[PDB]
Amino acid sequence: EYGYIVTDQKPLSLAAGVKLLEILAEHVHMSSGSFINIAVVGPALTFRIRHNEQNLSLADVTQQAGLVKSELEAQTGLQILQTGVGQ
Amino acid sequence: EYGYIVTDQKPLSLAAGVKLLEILAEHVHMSSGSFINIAVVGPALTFRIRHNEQNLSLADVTQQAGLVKSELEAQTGLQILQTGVGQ
Ligand SMILES: [Ca+2]
Repeated sequence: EYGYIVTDQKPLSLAAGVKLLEILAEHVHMSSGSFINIAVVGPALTFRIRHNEQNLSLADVTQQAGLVKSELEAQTGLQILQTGVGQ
Repeated sequence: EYGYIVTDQKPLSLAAGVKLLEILAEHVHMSSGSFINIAVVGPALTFRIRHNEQNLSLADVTQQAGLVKSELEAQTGLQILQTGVGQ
């Protein structure tokens, strides 16, 4: 499984994808360095999460990305079209 | 916002789509009639959720869909490739 965020960017830059992860990390109180297997592919950011004490899951992180969607958009200048988990 | 389930069937049939919703409903102990605004679009099923006695959310229902993906697949023959929330 991997997490993803689909944006309106064609294509999404690597820098912007990492900024999304920085904001998300701050909200889930973890190091942005706990996001692994990162790539941007077309308009999408994909990632996994490293083992952690907190037991934070991909589910948890994508739910969180919905909770703070407005903040993610405001701080990055992009639009988030989908957030989910792929197989 | 809407919830979605992306399959490996293009076009996804409406009947197959709502069969996914029935299995999902059984799993989360909600009536499938609480899934509203339903459409199939390409390989995807999209929906929203009405007031329900269980007070359940889109992130929660789509996370659960991810959890029971092998059941959804065993019962329908579809593969579930993504689950998430869109705008
Ligand atoms: Ca928006």
